[PDB]
Amino acid sequence: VTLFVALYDYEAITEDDLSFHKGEKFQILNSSEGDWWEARSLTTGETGYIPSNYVAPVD
Repeated sequence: VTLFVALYDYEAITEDDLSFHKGEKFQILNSSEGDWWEARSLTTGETGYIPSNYVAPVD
């Protein structure tokens, strides 16, 4: 799949969110018309929701 990269730091708002650091990489697990996607971090291996505007596709 296409991997994604964090444009900014994100501190979890909800208990289901993934926290992450700028530059962190992600597999995107689910991505709807959400403001929120669900992803898994490649640095911590943690899973949870992220803001879809905080990430960009890696190429």
